[PDB]
Amino acid sequence: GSMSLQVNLLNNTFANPFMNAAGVMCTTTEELVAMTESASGSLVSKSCTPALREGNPTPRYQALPLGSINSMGLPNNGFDFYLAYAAEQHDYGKKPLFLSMSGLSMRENVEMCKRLAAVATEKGVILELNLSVAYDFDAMRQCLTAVSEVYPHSFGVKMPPYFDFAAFDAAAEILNEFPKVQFITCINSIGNGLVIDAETESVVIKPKQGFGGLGGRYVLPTALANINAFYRRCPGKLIFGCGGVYTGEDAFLHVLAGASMVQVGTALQEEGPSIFERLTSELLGVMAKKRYQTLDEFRGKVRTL
Amino acid sequence: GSMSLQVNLLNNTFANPFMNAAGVMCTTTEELVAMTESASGSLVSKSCTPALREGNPTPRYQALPLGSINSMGLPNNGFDFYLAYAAEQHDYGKKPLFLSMSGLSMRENVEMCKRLAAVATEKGVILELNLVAYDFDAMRQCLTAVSEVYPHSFGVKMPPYFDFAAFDAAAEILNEFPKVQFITCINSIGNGLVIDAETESVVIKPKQGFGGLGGRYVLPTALANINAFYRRCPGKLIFGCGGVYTGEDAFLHVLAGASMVQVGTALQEEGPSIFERLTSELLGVMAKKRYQTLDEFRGKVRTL
Ligand SMILES: Cc1cc2nc3c(=O)[nH]c(=O)nc-3n(C[C@H](O)[C@H](O)[C@H](O)COP(=O)(O)O)c2cc1C
Ligand SMILES: Cc1cc2nc3c(=O)[nH]c(=O)nc-3n(C[C@H](O)[C@H](O)[C@H](O)COP(=O)(O)O)c2cc1C
Repeated sequence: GSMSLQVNLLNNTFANPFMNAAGVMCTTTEELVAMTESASGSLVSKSCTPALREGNPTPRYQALPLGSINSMGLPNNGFDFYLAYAAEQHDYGKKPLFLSMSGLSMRENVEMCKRLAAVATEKGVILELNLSVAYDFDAMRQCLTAVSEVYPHSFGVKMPPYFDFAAFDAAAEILNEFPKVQFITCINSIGNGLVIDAETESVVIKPKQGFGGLGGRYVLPTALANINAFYRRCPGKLIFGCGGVYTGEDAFLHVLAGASMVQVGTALQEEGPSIFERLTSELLGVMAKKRYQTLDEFRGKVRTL
Repeated sequence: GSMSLQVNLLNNTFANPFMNAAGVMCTTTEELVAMTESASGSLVSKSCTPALREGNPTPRYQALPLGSINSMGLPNNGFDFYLAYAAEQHDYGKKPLFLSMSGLSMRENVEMCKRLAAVATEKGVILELNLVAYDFDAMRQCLTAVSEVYPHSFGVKMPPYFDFAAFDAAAEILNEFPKVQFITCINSIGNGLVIDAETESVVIKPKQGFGGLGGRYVLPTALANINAFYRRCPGKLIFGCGGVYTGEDAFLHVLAGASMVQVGTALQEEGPSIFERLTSELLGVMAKKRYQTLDEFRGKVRTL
């Protein structure tokens, strides 16, 4: 039987649902080019601030048997750099491009969005706004109101994980007020875990006394929960999954929970962009064994008891 | 060299830091007896409500490669039952006893505490109050209400927090209450969703498959919370809970700041015999590292 990983959304066609997670292998020109050349369906640029940032002292990332911990500190080449990539360099013939934005204040987001507008219009780059801010529902509302007010396009929002239905309801209520928010990416890292190495009797990253965001196998059930929670509560919007994807089977779970696109962080950091060839092959293999032809056939169809 | 896992706190001596996590293998008389007969340093009774509760429909617990997911729904024998165990049955000669309380309202906790007071005085049972803790005003009000009617030290079981603003706010509140002498970190990571790829379904019945996560999933979160409160509440002790399967895991809890170490998922899967293994393993770890007592490394995790 004929089978396809194609995704159609945001006025774009994607060969497959896979892309990098913001922050992973998408900071430099070489990384952005490598992502574009890869088998991924899309890519997103490193979350940017108005000016270049060095980020936190090293070590600031550690791979772990069950995932990763990091406190990168937003090291990035600055907004001008990513805007120029989107405007002059990216080959839109190959795949669509998302640009991740993480201003350190409302003002910074407003000023960057005003400049992004023209490039989105002319080239088709799509904004993923990083709110992970989102544990303060008032700050989240203010951020979104400001961006919505000045940015004349649809966009998406990258969310931190929530852990109770009251939070899911409060966040969904806010997101649903903004028609321009067309996708929601669930999730950013599980915040402020602490990895201790028994051998060294020490933490494993330098910033913040060793506290850092968790990714990888640790976060998969939390990611699936958030994907599904917002899938249910925001029926007018698309959900992008992010968290714990190492295999085609993991990706299948994201889609079953409601994901349209599937982002890959920790596993990509460890394996490099060749991972996308493996993931597409594996996801097709999973669909073959389960007798599915397209993603629409099972997206959001997780069975409850 | 002579080693010791002894812990001394709240006017009690504990043979070792290990105990069950509230909710795991401590609902029935049979379970409470088995925990008392085990090699554990202590035990805590199932979180209780004023009256018995049947809990949520089954399946409501599932063991997983990396831990567990559950939505039990507070199935418990009711406060009178656990009070009677504490008052009339428990052999305090064997080990100290904690009683976990989880009223569904502030008034319920107040009324239970008024009655617990006399038994705490007479027999020495220690309250672990299951916290409402994502709402700091509510938490302060609850602790005020309980403190007013309960003339003893007690501890609080906390959900995990995920940022320093929350660690700071929670710590500030707990520090307002001198009667709160220990903080247990952590309860489950809330409302995860496990999906079985084979069945294309969730694995528990209540709440559309959403449930609390325990086990390997939660260890770095538990360590973070243990250490965050260890640092911010220097006048209190911290009890660790989350992701303990081995003596090495316990070693990490203690390095982060834990005095007692609670075992949930791993105990559910292995039974009370786990405590013999854990005491043996922790002593092995300590011998390899040349530590004789837990005081020598409690809270001493090195930062970079
Ligand atoms: C080294 C590193 C850098 C990251 N940078 C960003 C970032 O700039 N913006 C962002 O929204 N998320 C960032 N994240 C979070 C990832 O996008 C992703 O949400 C998280 O790692 C969970 O996915 P995973 O389990 O596939 O790693 C970063 C994660 C890592 C490990
Ligand atoms: C089946 C089950 C029942 C539980 N019941 C309670 C409870 O009644 N009160 C409570 O404070 N925590 C309860 N918990 C949470 C545990 O006490 C513990 O905080 C959590 O499982 C993390 O520890 P672990 O990683 O060792 O499982 C329960 C956990 C499980 C799996």
